[PDB]
Amino acid sequence: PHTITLLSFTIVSLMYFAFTRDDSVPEDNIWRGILSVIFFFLIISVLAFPNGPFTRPHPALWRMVFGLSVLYFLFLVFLLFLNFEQVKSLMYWLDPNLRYATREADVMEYAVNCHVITWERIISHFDIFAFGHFWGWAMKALLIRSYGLCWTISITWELTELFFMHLLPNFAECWWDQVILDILLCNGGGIWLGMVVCRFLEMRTYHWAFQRVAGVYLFMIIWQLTELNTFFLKHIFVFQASHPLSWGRILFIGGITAPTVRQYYAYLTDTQCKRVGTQCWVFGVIGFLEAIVCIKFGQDLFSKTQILYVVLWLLCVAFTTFLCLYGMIWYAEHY
Amino acid sequence: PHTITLLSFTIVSLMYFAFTRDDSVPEDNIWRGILSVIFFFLIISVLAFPNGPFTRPHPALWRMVFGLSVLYFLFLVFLLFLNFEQVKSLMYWLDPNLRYATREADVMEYAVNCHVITWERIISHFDIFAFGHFWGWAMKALLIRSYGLCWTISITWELTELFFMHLLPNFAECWWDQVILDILLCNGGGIWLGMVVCRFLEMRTYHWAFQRVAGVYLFMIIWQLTELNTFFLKHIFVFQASHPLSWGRILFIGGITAPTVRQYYAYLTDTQCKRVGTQCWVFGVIGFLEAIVCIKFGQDLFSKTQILYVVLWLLCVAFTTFLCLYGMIWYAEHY
Ligand SMILES: [Ca+2]
Ligand SMILES: [Ca+2]
Repeated sequence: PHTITLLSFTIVSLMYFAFTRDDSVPEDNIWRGILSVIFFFLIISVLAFPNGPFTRPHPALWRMVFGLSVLYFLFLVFLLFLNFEQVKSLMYWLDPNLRYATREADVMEYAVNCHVITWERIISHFDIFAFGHFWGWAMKALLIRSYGLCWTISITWELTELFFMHLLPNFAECWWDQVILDILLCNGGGIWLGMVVCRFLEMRTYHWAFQRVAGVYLFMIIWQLTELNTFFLKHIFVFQASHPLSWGRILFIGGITAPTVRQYYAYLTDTQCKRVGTQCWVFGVIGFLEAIVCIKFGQDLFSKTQILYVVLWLLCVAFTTFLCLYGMIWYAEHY
Repeated sequence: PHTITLLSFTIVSLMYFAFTRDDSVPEDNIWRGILSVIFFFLIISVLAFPNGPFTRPHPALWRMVFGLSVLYFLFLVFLLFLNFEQVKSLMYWLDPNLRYATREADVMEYAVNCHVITWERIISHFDIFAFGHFWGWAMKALLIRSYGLCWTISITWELTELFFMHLLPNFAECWWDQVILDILLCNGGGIWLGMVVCRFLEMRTYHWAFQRVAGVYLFMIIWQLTELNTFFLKHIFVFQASHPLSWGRILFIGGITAPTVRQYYAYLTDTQCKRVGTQCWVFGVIGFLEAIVCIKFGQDLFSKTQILYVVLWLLCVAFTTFLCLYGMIWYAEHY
């Protein structure tokens, strides 16, 4: 009796908490209502939603994940209709402290004269972005499960930062920062650790090696767009990278992406079951809607964009993806 | 390409309507956002939700129905947390005209001296409730598909009105009204027409003829509770039986009940597939939550209720259900 026990105990707890508590404070009432709606939507998701491609930890968890994905998609569909003032008011209601917050890029100097080696600057890098790079790349290596594709994405993200450096003037990094730290160390160790963990724990290791020439390219484009919507949202709706919104969205996207990459790999070379399911389309639409919301609400960064780089980073990502695919095919063929 | 065409055209229409329109009026923005969230939730429902027991008209329609059911269930879960002032404010926002509306039972006289036969009163019955009885019972005969069970419910509803006459003093009807019109004509013709339609259109005809002694009783209890929540809601949150809320909820409940009765009949005597699915549990929880919301927000009708009738109409419904079951079993056995 799964549904019988799951939809009769929670209902009793719901009616108990509804009757026993007070109802004077209106905003607290609205917050409790939102929390209960989210909880019961997760329950309905566990009850009636497709299982998905993963069944190891629990088949029910990847139904709560689909429910969260649908909730975020509908939240973006809603947020697409408000104006800037209403979205800012909603942000202030979520956290009042966001009322007093300045952009990390409005008043700050990046890519300063970079020849110095004094320890005053080097040790002050592990604050936020180094932790983010390292452990986020461990998570991404768990999602991707490859040394080739992970390193390709790590190399492509630096090109993306370089090309989109005229909109958000914080992607500007010292040349001895991108190549040394962000690539060789801060991400290299992260990929190494993520793959060592993926091998220790009994997981698989995808290969990605026709239709793959364009499939992997579309995958790379969606990946870069989703990794860029983070900074777009952080810059349009002002807040910091430490506010719970930023890393909350990061962890949520990692969770939603864990089954999406598997479904896309299944639709890719398996010579078997294909026609990628719903979760992949929902994730693609989530990425597209985040991009659309950024383009709509910002309208000031993209006012000064250049179409000489938006259509050139595409070609650079395409060349990087083709070279990575050929290198992986050669490594698999000769070894 | 079902999802490919369904989730790429609607997204383009969404972004077009979002960018092209204005955003000055805040309440209109919130209303458009709610409408778009409902529409895209119906799309997600068509994409990923179980088919159900019906497949004749279209298997997708009974996914939009499940989506609407989940939406109403979550709406009740939310409404359970607000206070009376917030619910009344939400009602006023849905329709401002509800600000000036009086109860049809606060100032009105029912069950007056009933011996007169002058045509002044007889012809003035087909206003709202006669139409409701007749065509609602056509719909109920389409949902139930039986002369025995439909007549049993039609006879049990008069007992329910008689027993719950001390809370809402509008159930009081002339004895020559209930027996003659509401039973023999206003519902009799409705059941006859509904069954003639169910035979004309190529449908089935359930039988309902152990575990059925209690199953049909629970079905009858849920049916009466759902038919009574209508008047409870109409009396607690003041409005009329002609306001779009009343008949909108009636049609919605009919739609949600169309597959629920089939799933319950399947779990009942078929000697085959059993373990009634999710839709039946969702409908039962919807009925229970409507009852709980009425009990919470009213708290004035039920303050003067009598536990000598709430535990007696149960026994009367049980006796009526047992007698109907025995009569149907005898009619099937000897004929
Ligand atoms: Ca970098
Ligand atoms: Ca009646």
